Amino acid sequence: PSWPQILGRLTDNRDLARGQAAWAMDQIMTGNARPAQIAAFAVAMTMKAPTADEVGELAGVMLSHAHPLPADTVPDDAVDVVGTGGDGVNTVNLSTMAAIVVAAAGVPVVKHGNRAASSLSGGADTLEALGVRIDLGPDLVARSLAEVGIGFCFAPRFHPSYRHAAAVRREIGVPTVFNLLGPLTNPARPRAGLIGCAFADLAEVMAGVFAARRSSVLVVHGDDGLDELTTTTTSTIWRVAAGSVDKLTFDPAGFGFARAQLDQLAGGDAQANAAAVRAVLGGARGPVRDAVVLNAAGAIVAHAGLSSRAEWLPAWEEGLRRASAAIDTGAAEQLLARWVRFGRQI
Amino acid sequence: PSWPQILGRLTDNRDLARGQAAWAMDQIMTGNARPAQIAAFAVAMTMKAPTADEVGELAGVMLSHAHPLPADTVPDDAVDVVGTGGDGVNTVNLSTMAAIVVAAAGVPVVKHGNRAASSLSGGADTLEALGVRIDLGPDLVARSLAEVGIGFCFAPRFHPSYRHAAAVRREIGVPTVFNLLGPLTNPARPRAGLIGCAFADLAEVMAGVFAARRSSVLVVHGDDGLDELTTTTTSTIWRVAAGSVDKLTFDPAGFGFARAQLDQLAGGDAQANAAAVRAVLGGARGPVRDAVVLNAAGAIVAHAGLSSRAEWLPAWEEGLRRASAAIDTGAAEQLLARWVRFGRQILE
Ligand SMILES: O=P(O)(O)OC[C@H]1O[C@H](OP(=O)(O)OP(=O)(O)O)[C@H](O)[C@@H]1O
Ligand SMILES: O=P(O)(O)OC[C@H]1O[C@H](OP(=O)(O)OP(=O)(O)O)[C@H](O)[C@@H]1O
Ligand SMILES: COc1ccc(C(=O)CC(=O)C(F)(F)F)cc1
Ligand SMILES: COc1ccc(C(=O)CC(=O)C(F)(F)F)cc1
Ligand SMILES: [Mg+2]
Ligand SMILES: [Mg+2]
Ligand SMILES: [Mg+2]
Ligand SMILES: [Mg+2]
Repeated sequence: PSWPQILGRLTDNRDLARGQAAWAMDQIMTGNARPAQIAAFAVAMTMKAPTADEVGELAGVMLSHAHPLPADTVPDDAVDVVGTGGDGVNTVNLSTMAAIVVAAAGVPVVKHGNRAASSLSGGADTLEALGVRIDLGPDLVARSLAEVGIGFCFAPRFHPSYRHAAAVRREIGVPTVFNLLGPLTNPARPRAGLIGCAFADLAEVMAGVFAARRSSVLVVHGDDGLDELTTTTTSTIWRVAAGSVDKLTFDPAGFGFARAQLDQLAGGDAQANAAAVRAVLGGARGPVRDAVVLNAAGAIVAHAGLSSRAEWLPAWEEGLRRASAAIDTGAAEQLLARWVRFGRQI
Repeated sequence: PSWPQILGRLTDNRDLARGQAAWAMDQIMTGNARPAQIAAFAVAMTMKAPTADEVGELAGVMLSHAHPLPADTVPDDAVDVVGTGGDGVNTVNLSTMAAIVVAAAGVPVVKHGNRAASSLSGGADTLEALGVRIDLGPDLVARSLAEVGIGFCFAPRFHPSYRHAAAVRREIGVPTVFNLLGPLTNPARPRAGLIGCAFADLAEVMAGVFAARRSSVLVVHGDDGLDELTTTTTSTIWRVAAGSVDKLTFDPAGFGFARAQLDQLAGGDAQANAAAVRAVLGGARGPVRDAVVLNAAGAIVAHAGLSSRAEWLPAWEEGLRRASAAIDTGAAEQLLARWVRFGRQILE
């Protein structure tokens, strides 16, 4: 294997041979690729159209270099709630808010997240502005999870060897195959998740990667472009369980949700998005609560897919009830306060 | 204009807006593009599939940073004989040999060239092995052209500001749109040329670049992969004249050339390729001479097209006779000797 062979195959629009993506990703993670090579590869793979097998190789090699959490500190039913970002739409931090509501509903949450890449405020930025400790290592993440029912893996802390790819990603700006990797490389490896994909074409690919794992996942793409379950129109959901994928069109109007407009979900800077978290957790009704409740239910539905005691619709109805109740009973607000407390208590 | 905007347009499979390729190239030439940006751009522009307008912006910006030759030192009717390289075939240096023969036939040649990127021996490497000085600046290329009838612009000498692009090219290894730029960027700007393209899909784009310039050019791709007119089979010629392009299949059998095989055109290291130049110019008959003659004729035809009007077949017959005579009179062998002599005079 070599760069000329691999890049030549991609620029020729051919799928890679098994092991080539892994070789490439290992060169990148070991600091052995020149920046030009990283970029050539990220771009060529994007334009060829990565397959699930290739992305699984990239994510899998990327995980082999991640700091793991300690043994037996992640419950087998932990859920993640996270997206690719890059939806260009600059919303309030839907995934982050859903994650808190889900945790407050009794579901263990280990969230992967990062600073904003192109928006004004990303999940980690908002959390930080809320006073949640984002900079914790493996041991303290595990303690957060055990003591608060929620943990945050700050991607730059857990994936230090990814620094070369991350710098190239930043230098080129254009979204690539690398943009898929964050959501696929949660260092705690939870088995469930609600995973948002901004890129209509690549969500099936992400589902394919989850399919090869023992996962229960909803890969979601709003039909308006959100890497979240949207309230402005239908969403496409790739349901992943038992090694297979069930693609479906999801309409929240079936659950009595009013259609929103994108600008009603718009956010601002970190302090502004932190303010929107406090509003929603405090009971404020309206389009943002609706989106949060919708996505939190999505996460609960994925969790339920693990110990599969329920069908699609009933699971949605119970997820929605649990997500609403976690807010209305103050449980989400209480859980955030406890999370901040835990962080201040070292 | 930004990288995110330009790269995002390309990854979306869209042709660029006018001026965007020029912005990227200026970033590249001024030292302002990061290696990662250069490579992303090269690759994205390649996989999207460049247009002549885009490659023309790239080349025009590149030319603007190049060292020019001093004024009124390049003849109105100079020709170039050069290809993209990258045919992966490792032949004897066909362009270099044809350039010598063309000049010996009385056509001023200002040749753009470079070392091997992928071959064992490039044009420049072989010229060096023959004792030709490849490292001259504008003033001396210009003198060489006046006194010998041929001059050689060593790409690295004339395009110093391309060093970031060139380092990226070497690092990534795979052909991109950058591989088209050398031939489109001769710093003497001859208005005619026989330009070889190893990439069948990009030959048309090179042709359209020359057409916008109103150059008289044959852009050629041997149907066997050669960035030269071939003797093993037919060639595709994009004929550039009066600002328009014609695609043609060309068959040398129609002039009485017999089908050669590729390994008959095989070369080796600089010294072996130098020995093959010497053999051809000494009059040795055979497969290498046939290909040198065919290619020299092609450039002579391109050169004749600098005016109007004539047509095709007679111009080829005349080109072929002219190229044959240049050798058999001893003129091509003598020209290389003068060229070598001129280089040796520099020291004084
Ligand atoms: O700047 P962007 O590329 O458009 O992405 C914005 C955020 O979305 C992703 O995380 P996450 O899904 O956790 O954030 P969320 O809470 O805002 O949904 C990503 O890690 C960013 O934090
Ligand atoms: O290493 P490669 O990518 O295969 O390219 C071989 C040669 O072709 C180009 O020049 P030119 O057409 O003058 O050389 P030639 O005399 O060998 O044809 C290039 O500048 C190299 O000298
Ligand atoms: C300083 O070194 C680093 C800087 C940034 C990052 C990331 O940004 C990780 C990331 O996106 C992931 F996809 F989630 F893993 C990692 C290391
Ligand atoms: C060290 O500085 C340099 C080294 C190499 C080169 C080239 O290689 C030029 C080239 O191909 C061109 F496209 F014809 F211009 C340029 C500058
Ligand atoms: Mg999100
Ligand atoms: Mg979002
Ligand atoms: Mg050549
Ligand atoms: Mg050649």
